[PDB]
Amino acid sequence: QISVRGLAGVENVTELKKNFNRHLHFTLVKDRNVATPRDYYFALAHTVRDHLVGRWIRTQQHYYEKDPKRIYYLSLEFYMGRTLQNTMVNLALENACDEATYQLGLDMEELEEIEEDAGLGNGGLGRLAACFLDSMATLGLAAYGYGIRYEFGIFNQKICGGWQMEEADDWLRYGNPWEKARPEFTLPVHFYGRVEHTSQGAKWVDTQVVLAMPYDTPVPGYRNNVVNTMRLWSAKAPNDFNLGYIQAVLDRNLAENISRVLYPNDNFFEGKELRLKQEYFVVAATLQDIIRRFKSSTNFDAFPDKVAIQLNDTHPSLAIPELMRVLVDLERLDWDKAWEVTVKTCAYTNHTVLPEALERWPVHLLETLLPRHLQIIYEINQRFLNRVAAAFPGDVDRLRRMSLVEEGAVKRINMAHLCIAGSHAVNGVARIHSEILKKTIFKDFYELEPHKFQNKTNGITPRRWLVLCNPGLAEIIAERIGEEYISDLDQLRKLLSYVDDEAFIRDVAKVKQENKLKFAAYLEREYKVHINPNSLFDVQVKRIHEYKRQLLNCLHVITLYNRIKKEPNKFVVPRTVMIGGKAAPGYHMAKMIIKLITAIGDVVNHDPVVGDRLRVIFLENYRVSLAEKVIPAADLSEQISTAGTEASGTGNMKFMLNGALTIGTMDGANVEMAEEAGEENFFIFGMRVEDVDRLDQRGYNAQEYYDRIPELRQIIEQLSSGFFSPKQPDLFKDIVNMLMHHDRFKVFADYEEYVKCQERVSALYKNPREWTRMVIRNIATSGKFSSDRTIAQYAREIWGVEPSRQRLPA
Amino acid sequence: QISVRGLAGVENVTELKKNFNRHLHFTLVKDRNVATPRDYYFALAHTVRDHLVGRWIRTQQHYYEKDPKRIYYLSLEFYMGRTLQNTMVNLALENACDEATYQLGLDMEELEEIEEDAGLGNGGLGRLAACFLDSMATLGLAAYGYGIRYEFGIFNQKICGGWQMEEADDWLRYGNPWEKARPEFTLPVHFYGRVEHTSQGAKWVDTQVVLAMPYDTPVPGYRNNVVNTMRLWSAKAPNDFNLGYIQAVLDRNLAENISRVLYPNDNFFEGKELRLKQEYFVVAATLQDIIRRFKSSTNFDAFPDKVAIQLNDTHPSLAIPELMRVLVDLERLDWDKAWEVTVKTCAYTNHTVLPEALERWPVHLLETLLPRHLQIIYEINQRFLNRVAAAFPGDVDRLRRMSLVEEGAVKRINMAHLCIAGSHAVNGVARIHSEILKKTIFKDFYELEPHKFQNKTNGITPRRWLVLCNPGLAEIIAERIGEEYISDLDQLRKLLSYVDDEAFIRDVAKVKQENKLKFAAYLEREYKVHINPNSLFDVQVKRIHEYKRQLLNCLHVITLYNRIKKEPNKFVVPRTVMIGGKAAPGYHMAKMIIKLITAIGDVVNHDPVVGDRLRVIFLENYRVSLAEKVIPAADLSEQISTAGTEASGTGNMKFMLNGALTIGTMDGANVEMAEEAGEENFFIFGMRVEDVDRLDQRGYNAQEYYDRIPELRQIIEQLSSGFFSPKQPDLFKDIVNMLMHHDRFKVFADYEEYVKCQERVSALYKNPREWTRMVIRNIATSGKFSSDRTIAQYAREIWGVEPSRQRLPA
Ligand SMILES: Cc1ccc(-c2nnc([C@@H]3O[C@H](CO)[C@@H](O)[C@H](O)[C@H]3O)[nH]2)cc1
Ligand SMILES: Cc1ccc(-c2nnc([C@@H]3O[C@H](CO)[C@@H](O)[C@H](O)[C@H]3O)[nH]2)cc1
Ligand SMILES: *Cc1c(COP(=O)(O)O)cnc(C)c1O
Ligand SMILES: *Cc1c(COP(=O)(O)O)cnc(C)c1O
Repeated sequence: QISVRGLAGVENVTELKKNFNRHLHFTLVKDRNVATPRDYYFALAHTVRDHLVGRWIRTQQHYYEKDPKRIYYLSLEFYMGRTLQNTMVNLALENACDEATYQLGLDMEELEEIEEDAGLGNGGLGRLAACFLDSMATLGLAAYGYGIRYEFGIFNQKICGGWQMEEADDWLRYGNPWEKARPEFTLPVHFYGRVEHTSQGAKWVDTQVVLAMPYDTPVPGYRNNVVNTMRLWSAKAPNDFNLGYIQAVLDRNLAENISRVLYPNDNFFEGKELRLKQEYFVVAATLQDIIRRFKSSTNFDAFPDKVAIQLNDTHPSLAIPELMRVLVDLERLDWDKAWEVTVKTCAYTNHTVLPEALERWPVHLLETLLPRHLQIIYEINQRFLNRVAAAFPGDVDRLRRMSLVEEGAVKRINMAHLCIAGSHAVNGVARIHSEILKKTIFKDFYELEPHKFQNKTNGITPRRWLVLCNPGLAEIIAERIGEEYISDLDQLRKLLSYVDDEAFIRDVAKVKQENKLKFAAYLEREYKVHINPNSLFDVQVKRIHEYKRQLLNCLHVITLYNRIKKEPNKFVVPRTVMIGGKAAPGYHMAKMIIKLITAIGDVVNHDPVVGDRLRVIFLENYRVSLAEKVIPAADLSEQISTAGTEASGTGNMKFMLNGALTIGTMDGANVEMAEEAGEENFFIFGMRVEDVDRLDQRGYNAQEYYDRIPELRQIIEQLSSGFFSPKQPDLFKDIVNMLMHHDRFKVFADYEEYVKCQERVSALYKNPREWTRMVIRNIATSGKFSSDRTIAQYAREIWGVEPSRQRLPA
Repeated sequence: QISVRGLAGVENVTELKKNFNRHLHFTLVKDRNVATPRDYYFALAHTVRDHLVGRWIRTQQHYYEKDPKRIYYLSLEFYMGRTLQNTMVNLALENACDEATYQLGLDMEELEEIEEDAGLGNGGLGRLAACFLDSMATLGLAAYGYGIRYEFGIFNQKICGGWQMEEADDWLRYGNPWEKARPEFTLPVHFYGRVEHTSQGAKWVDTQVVLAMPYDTPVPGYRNNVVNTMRLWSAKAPNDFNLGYIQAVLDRNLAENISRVLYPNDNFFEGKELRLKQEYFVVAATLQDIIRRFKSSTNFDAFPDKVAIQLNDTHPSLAIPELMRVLVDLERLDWDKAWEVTVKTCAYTNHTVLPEALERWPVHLLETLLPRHLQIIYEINQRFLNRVAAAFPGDVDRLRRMSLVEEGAVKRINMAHLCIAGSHAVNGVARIHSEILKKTIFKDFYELEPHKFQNKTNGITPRRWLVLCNPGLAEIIAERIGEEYISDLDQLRKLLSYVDDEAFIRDVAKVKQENKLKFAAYLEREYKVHINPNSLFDVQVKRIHEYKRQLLNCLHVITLYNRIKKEPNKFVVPRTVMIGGKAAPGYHMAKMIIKLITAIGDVVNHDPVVGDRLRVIFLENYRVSLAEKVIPAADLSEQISTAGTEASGTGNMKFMLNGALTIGTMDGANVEMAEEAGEENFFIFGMRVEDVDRLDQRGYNAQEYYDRIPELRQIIEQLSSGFFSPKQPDLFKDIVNMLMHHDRFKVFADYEEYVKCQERVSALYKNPREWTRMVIRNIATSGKFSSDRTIAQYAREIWGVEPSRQRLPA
């Protein structure tokens, strides 16, 4: 069909067809007369999986022989989404499979919709790890992703009566064909116990043992025959566990609960024991695997030459004292030498400055669960603070501020401080964020060790986020500039020479229009909702949080509604406003925001005077597979966090690559996106970080904005009075109270500038040709935001390895 | 190599080799350089499994087209053991696989030892169900075995300091290649709730739902291309289960615990709620499956013509009121018509008369868990007792005795009475047992409905229990009489014409000798124990219970030891006494018996005066795979239960087929074995059932035997005084106290006759030729004890279907 999807050679199509029939018979144990679409999906998945196997074995053999430096990316979250299409894309099998399935009387697109997302993450941090794995494989790095195989990933969201309800995501119910259990490489992990001091060192004894069983998932690079591994650990009880008899066997669940469920908080710290166990479990199993592989190449001097460990935020921070434990207590290295090895091996990436997100563990939890680790952390702290004292003599407040141990009501360990002390590099995830780290939260550490601090601006993989989800756009681009841009996204700059080309302008607009029709159709089929495909598709999809300011969007929507009601017969550019995202189950304000959005829709969508000039839709169960559908369909990307709060953002980048214009604040990577595209090609509004600081210094008073802006006052009066909740007039009181008296994110402060900027958006949308030309300028300058660029920078500047675009032999 | 193992054709061997290599690469994702024996086992298992698939699909298609009467065998236990060799035997692939693996440089016998037993049973009842499945497939019956897929089967037994310790049997750790999950056929099962009475019938509402997910295992018949199904249900929570958030997901274990673990009691009733849930779970899921299949052929008149349900003891007895519930409450049949259908569909097999084994459920448990079922049971009881009253007017004690409801401190439902009332046939499992049922425990029911009561003497499958475990014996038999006896065991009678053939006599003795050498070698390798292969191998393997009288064996062993110590320089026939079996974890006396056996061994095995004339070995972790090793090696089979207590026995039959002579009481099937072989060819001793009754009538006084038998007094004094436990002199006080004052099984009463009979055994063993001739007379008359004979009788006399030995097309 289309060029970028690869060849459909007769030999290949014939072989795919016979292997499909083989799997259906021998693997699935079905005949064609009772097979369902799900059986057909599994037969295709097994057929494609067979093509990974040789490449996977050969890749891992190659690393064993060549013994390159290995990169270990430790994360509690890997938000992978679906695997079938991605695998076909990376192996150049998409057109062949399309042809094979077509000849068997099947629609491959229909079979793709059957696959469950692997939802082992909350949002941006989890999805970054997934893009990173794809880029590391594409760049030929000997890289391993290590995490937890949660039985239940991020919950499925249902909306009932306008409220979020949660259902367990039983993603493994039908089996996962992509993973391979490796019970033979099961490893013990220790908990509780006590420390004994002998003649020759400390000993951690009387521990409870939990087994870590690995499951391996292949990670194919783009057309280079490299297949790397993601290893996810599952918790198992030992067979003598608790060993009346029946109860002892039933109580195995206590141990196995460690890997049962993903904590569903985004940018929030919940200090529960089960979470700490998850964090140690992944670290302790992973480090034994790392050391085993290193010894199977005694002299730990060379450890940092053969191993890099990248900590995805502080969640795997226990890697630092665990590595020290192993080197000191088990390998009998002296402390100073062990510490040198540890620092040179470990690197830390920070993803947030929100105080409520930072991990600060109560000492009493660590004392009980991980008594030897607490001792090591204390020793690290004392040696570190001795260095601070020598560098800044007499500065006793600096000593208190920089300590790993926080004093107070309850004593806590600051895990970010631990990571900085024990890592040779510390990075933020966008230039403004990395600057914020050095100026504010980590200022003291930057002054002590300036060389540690780096920036690595985030990116997204153009395989999943262009070729897979938007083949139409990929195709019209390839027609002009060839296919090389898929693994070298900077080549999109060549498209600037087509900004005045009438044919290209038409094709870009046509692709968007087709994406919008397809999405409007998806809406009707799967959710019985009617939308106008000629309206401007105004989209804010991301987790629900106060800092992301879905509420500011809500205020604009009500403003548009009120302006229509005021002048019904005046023309306005029609909009479909789509907002989606999950709220953490315990986050009350986030749950109220969802209810407000559906409540606004109930009024707006049924007002006859509005007609189809304004629709407000809440997109249910936002997840990676839904992102792949809605992002190609969007016209306007809402990236409206308070300046200084969104560390980078990555949805922003996905929208830019897929032909939406952006309305946003100068926050996170939005700053760098506007710099790349030109500020004239971006809808920038609102306070900058410096303006937020100024307001905080004199004191934010929301009442002032209410008093001076009549359109804003009207909205608050509607909310308070029950306009959007007739049967429960006080339903939104908590929201109004927050906005008026304790809004940490200054929603009212950016309201006027936001509304004005939205008017400029609508004015440009009325001129299709100039809108499309601005889109082309965005797509053309999106190259910097490839995760291939990001990973090349980590490789060269942190890990000390050179990427390679060279193919392994098939 | 040997004839009965089938052909090793060049084409077949070539194809097996390439499929082995394919699975190793594509299925296991290994290369030969890092593969272990376990990987090789799995590659072979997948290769053999592929050969089942076509036959399985075609068999099930055939039943759909022909629509024969279907047989549903419901059991809480299926003790399957290993599957690889059995599958090769039944498909005629053993020699070909042996050759294929040999050419790849592998020893197939070594790979077979890697497979885990599927231990989903306790002992004889569970293993009967497994033999029955094999026979039903071999006889071409459209039969389905339905049970529970326990995550943990019967515990692994370790002996530590002479005591039993239990370890969980994590049999699924490495995967089960033989099962196929069928998540698409998941069905709901209801618990708790309450009954609502409407205008049109009762309604069971406000229930908790647990899902039943089926896993299907193929059951191949012997060389007939029939592959039937065993469907085992696994418990899953619904996705809105309990749906703060984290705890709700963790609490899914409450529902999933239903299928977690097999209750490890043999011939004992433990009235716990979890057990009742297991019993209802299997019944409720199974019956929906049965009805679905029946409707996919409205008129339930024909239900009993298309369906037979066989209840394996009372464990699945809730099938009776569940079928009534479905027909009355959901299909809206009138009561009388529903009852007619139910009675004609259901049949009940009793396996025990021990009072402590009979299921009598507290009414309060049923009231809470299964309130509609309790109502139906009450209604059944009232209608039944109205019939009893009409047949036996004025006999009010009969009404109390026959009631399904037992009055007392706690009200209970007698499940055996429920099964008799609701079944058209009731059978025992050996002639003497079936007579006991009619004379004692079920006398009142026999008087009301004599036509219901039948006998079906148990049997064992000669595939597993001769061809698989004793290929040497199978081969020398086949040389004389051909191969047809493997599916028509009565042909072994032809061997009587060889009882004076010197060549056959020599070959039978040689095969036994080779089996003994191989077992003696296994002992040394896996357990570091030294045994003399020229000694008489005296074996008692079976679950540990008072009624099986391992204690009587112990008394004989100590008698032999004491006689040697008394006259050290007198010749005695050397013996190796082997006792093995598991004790239920809560059964204190059974645990003490194990300790006594190991304690006797500690003394006897280390006395220099004894030398190698007497060894006592406790065989650890007795299970199906160990039975397959020890039974072919035995010379003497100990079948010494108190007359009237062992309903049938099936180990007895296994020993007879494999060339051991039997020392036993006239109990269970021992009676019929002696009748078949001739009493002169059996070592019969002890009280008959009538003698036990006589003793009970005048009162069993153990002191009398102690006073009159000096050899017995000496043993009791040794036990009491600490001879067998020097550091803990009173260790065996509970055992001595039981023997002297409350022995329900009359160990002392049979002691003298037992010792005398053992002397006759030893005298015959001194004459190898006559010993072997008696063995040939046993093997030759073992045909009746094929489970093919048993199943043909169930088919004709209970289920109303004709067996077929005709092959389906390959
Ligand atoms: C439990 C927990 C889960 C997630 C997080 C978390 N902290 N920052 C993020 C997000 O990380 C993305 C990738 O760099 C960023 O693009 C985004 O700006 C962050 O808010 N997530 C923090 C705690
Ligand atoms: C929980 C439970 C488990 C097993 C039993 C049970 N009742 N009889 C048996 C045994 O069933 C075999 C097969 O017919 C018989 O050969 C044997 O004689 C019985 O003791 N097991 C009873 C309860
Ligand atoms: C990219 C992505 C995110 C991150 O979106 P932001 O707007 O950067 O918060 C979250 N969830 C999903 C499913 C994504 O694909
Ligand atoms: C046959 C068998 C039994 C039954 O033995 P009995 O002597 O009849 O009690 C028990 N366990 C196993 C493993 C068996 O193979």
